Amino acid sequence: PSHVPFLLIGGGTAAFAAARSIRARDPGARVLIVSEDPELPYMRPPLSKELWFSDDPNVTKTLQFRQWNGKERSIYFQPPSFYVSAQDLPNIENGGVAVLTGKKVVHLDVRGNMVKLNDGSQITFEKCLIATGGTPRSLSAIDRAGAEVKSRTTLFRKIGDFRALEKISREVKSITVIGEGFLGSELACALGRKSQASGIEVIQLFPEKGNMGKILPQYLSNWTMEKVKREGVKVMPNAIVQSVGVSGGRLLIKLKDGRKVETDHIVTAVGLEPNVELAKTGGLEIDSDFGGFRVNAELQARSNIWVAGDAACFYDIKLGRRRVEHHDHAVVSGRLAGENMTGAAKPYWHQSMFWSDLGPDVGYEAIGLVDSSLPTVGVFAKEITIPEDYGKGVIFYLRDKVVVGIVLWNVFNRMPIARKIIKDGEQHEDLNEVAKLFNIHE
Amino acid sequence: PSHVPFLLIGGGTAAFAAARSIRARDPGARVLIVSEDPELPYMRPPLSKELWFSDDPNVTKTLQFRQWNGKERSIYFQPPSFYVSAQDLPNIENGGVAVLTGKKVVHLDVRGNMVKLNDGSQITFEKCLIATGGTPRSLSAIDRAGAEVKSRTTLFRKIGDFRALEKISREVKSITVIGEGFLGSELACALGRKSQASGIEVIQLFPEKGNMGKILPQYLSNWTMEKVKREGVKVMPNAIVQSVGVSGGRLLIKLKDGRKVETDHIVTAVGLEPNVELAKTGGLEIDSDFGGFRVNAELQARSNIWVAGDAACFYDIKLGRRRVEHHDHAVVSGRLAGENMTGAAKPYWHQSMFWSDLGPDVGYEAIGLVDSSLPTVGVFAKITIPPEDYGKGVIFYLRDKVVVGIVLWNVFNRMPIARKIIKDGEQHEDLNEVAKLFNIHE
Ligand SMILES: Cc1cc2nc3c(=O)[nH]c(=O)nc-3n(C[C@H](O)[C@H](O)[C@H](O)COP(=O)(O)OP(=O)(O)OC[C@H]3O[C@@H](n4cnc5c(N)ncnc54)[C@H](O)[C@@H]3O)c2cc1C
Ligand SMILES: Cc1cc2nc3c(=O)[nH]c(=O)nc-3n(C[C@H](O)[C@H](O)[C@H](O)COP(=O)(O)OP(=O)(O)OC[C@H]3O[C@@H](n4cnc5c(N)ncnc54)[C@H](O)[C@@H]3O)c2cc1C
Ligand SMILES: NC(=O)c1ccc[n+]([C@@H]2O[C@H](COP(=O)([O-])OP(=O)(O)OC[C@H]3O[C@@H](n4cnc5c(N)ncnc54)[C@H](O)[C@@H]3O)[C@@H](O)[C@H]2O)c1
Ligand SMILES: NC(=O)c1ccc[n+]([C@@H]2O[C@H](COP(=O)([O-])OP(=O)(O)OC[C@H]3O[C@@H](n4cnc5c(N)ncnc54)[C@H](O)[C@@H]3O)[C@@H](O)[C@H]2O)c1
Repeated sequence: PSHVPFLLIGGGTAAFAAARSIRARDPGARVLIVSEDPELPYMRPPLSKELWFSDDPNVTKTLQFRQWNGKERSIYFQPPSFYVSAQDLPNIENGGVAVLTGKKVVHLDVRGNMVKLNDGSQITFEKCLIATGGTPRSLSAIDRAGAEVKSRTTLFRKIGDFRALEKISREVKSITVIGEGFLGSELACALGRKSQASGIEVIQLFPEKGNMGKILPQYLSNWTMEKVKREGVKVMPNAIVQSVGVSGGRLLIKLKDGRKVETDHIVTAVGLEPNVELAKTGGLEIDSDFGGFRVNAELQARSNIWVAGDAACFYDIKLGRRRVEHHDHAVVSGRLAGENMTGAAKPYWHQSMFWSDLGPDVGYEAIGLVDSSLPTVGVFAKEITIPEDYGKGVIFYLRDKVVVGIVLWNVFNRMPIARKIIKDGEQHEDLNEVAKLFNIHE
Repeated sequence: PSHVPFLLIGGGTAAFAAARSIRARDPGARVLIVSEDPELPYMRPPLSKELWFSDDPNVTKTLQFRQWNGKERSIYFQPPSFYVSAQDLPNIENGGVAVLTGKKVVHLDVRGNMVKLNDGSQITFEKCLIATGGTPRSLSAIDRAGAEVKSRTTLFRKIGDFRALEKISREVKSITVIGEGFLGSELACALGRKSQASGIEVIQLFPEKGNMGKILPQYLSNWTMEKVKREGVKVMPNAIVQSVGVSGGRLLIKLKDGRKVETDHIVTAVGLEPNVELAKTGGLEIDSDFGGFRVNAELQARSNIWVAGDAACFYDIKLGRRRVEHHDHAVVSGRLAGENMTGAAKPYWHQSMFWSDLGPDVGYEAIGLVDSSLPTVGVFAKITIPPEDYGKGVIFYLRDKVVVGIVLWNVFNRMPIARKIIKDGEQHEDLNEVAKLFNIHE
């Protein structure tokens, strides 16, 4: 591989999305992906959920799962057979898509329209997408302790990290998870379900007051916390860790609080650092407020260079500048980039979204500026709230008395409406009136 | 309904620059400018100084000037005869450039690739440049007093504002200028030279401690202040104006400390608000840190939309994100945009610059990050190293012990060198050594 028309950087969700899009816009286009992950492109959400819930003892080899619709499919976006090899790519008639596993792009000659790989080799391109996502944070209290401790502490983002943990599930008494994040919460709840069978101890802790405390209003944060617990976790909020050593071949955690806890294995879901290493070498701007590559509303950075997924900080003409670490986003932005690389010139209009599930009694969808820092208004059946019990409802997020963000709590398929509301952006006088549009079944 | 290939918005310096550039890159291109000023495109720095120094009582009609090498020319970038009419433009063989005077562009349909004028009419375009510069600030203490006072208070940035003032020069005792910086000082010194003939009073005041105190180190700010004075101006630093009323048909100004001053006419040079009114309607981002339209290093905002001059906040790959209100910049950025509209894809590399002249004993050039807030090092003729008197030298501006900005104080033609230094951006160990590269002596 020496020169390719369409180069995508990163073997991830956004990259695939873009590639499918490009191919549809110019059939017989020639798209090369470049993944440092030696794994072919695959979706992540199952790792935190579906794979765990599976009734199959081959699950962790097949990596198939069963869908919300009921049907069964693989986490790979495609079987190896759809893709082609790099050697074949410039030659195979009517184009194709190559993925090139386990090579990192390490330098970006923007002006030369070219890149150097970690193996020294060089590819010149016509249009390029950066889709490098991010890489999870380590905790600095883990960074400080020695490899007698990091031997039994993992991070979670890839299949490797899953299989490893799924195994560790069937090998210890106690697994301790840190973070109020979706990942921390989503995982704890995966293990609470193993706890019901394997009788294993599961503990989530985090220095904040409740689960998802950063995206949900503090009341709902709590309610949720309870639901997690019941799912089967010992949830310890306000856990500002001190340090971690060993106590007879068993990890021990001290905290300013003064309490302390023994366990076997740790997982840290404490955010994600976007992968921006290519910026310096390319002469590309970073958004210092939000992190990640700075791009415009069309996801463009420079004449031939676009950015997408968790790596991309973009102007949302509607909601303003932001950056989004979520699946559906990475798909949208990917698809979008792909259009714009084929001359679409479309800005980010169709909004993206996300979901989470924490035991069967918490499943929600959401969209736009979802942030507990902002003033919210929750509306349920049977900083303001209307109609003890919050099992089903909808929550609004406001800037200047306009709905900038919506959460649909245990309400499903009503996304299209939420979209229309966010989009119209009226200054709704009566939110109770709006809430009826989401047939809450009050 | 009508349509032009290359549309430029604003009848200014940047717009012209771009148009000349475009025409050279695609001869027989068809470029339409759109000025809300009814005046054809013209350069401004003469109003500040060259036209006042002229030995002619027709000066203010011809608008010719005879500087700064000795040759004679007009402030219009060119004679009406080079440009063409709009009607002719789509038809005239081998293109041409039309200016369309006294129409404002008031709406921007980015997606539709079109604009509405204030007269309701509509132009669709293929590529567009925004070149709207800015509009000078009023003082809020003037805003509060009534049209008795505002009748005799101007702020000036256009020929209209010059002719008016040049007249007022030969009609009163006292003219009071307010503004610590460029235009403030540059005007005061125009009037000190009339003071030597017309025997008129001239007074500059401003709440800061010295002239140009924001771009020069505070010692040199002072030294400069003195030089102004001798030019013939009563300089009152720390003015801190309180309010303005009349005292027997003569304007009177009170100040926080307690002091007060009578005068006939006021001019306010207190900064410039960039013209961004098209952003909301177009869905274009504003840089809130620096002000103005946010663009990338290629001056591009969206697929077919570029920005330039004082309006444009851009990524300088070398020096970072910034925005610049200066002539040579507006020319560069204009030229550059024009290249990128014809597919150049060049980022902002060749640095831009500026100069100022405050009486014959202060004439300087400068480049890059010139800002007294930053640490500086001055080096003069025989931190600071003068081998009391600062008549000739060079001043360095530092971030992380790298030269990010340079001022050449009474040193001429040595710009190319300064460029090389800024550009190489070494961590120069001995600045005295660097200072020799500019032959301070002779
Ligand atoms: C366990 C889990 C559960 C999740 N659940 C949800 C959910 O329920 N809902 C939701 O909305 N979102 C969820 N997400 C988030 C979603 O998976 C991400 O937003 C998405 O994967 C990001 O895709 P991307 O293409 O931007 O980056 P990534 O998926 O990170 O792909 C980037 C790829 O590029 C590689 N790469 C990095 N640098 C280079 C380089 N220089 N050269 C070549 N390759 C490079 C990376 O190693 C990686 O292989 C979840 C994520 C995880 C991990
Ligand atoms: C008196 C004076 C002296 C100066 N001296 C110096 C100097 O000595 N050295 C130096 O480096 N710099 C100097 N400058 C700065 C320099 O002249 C300006 O920075 C430069 O002219 C800006 O060019 P521009 O093309 O960005 O905008 P402008 O020259 O402001 O041109 C834009 C114009 O286009 C029109 N316009 C605005 N909005 C719209 C719209 N919506 N639709 C249609 N038309 C519109 C308006 O007439 C507007 O003023 C001086 C400026 C002035 C005023
Ligand atoms: N959409 C989903 O349902 C879903 C599910 C799983 C993962 N993900 C994504 O995968 C990525 C990894 O997930 P994550 O859990 O890191 O998301 P997250 O970003 O919610 O992580 C938890 C949050 O805790 C904060 N934090 C920082 N330091 C901390 C500390 N020392 N202790 C406790 N909290 C700290 C971080 O701001 C972080 O945002 C994220 O981008 C997330 O968006 C999404
Ligand atoms: N290169 C040149 O020599 C030259 C000459 C003429 C004009 N210009 C450009 O045209 C514009 C006009 O010049 P200018 O002197 O007005 O700009 P300027 O910003 O240099 O001068 C005004 C300064 O006064 C201060 N100020 C702001 N608001 C104030 C207030 N309410 N009260 C008191 N002080 C206040 C600020 O420091 C501001 O920078 C500028 O953008 C300038 O860069 C440049």
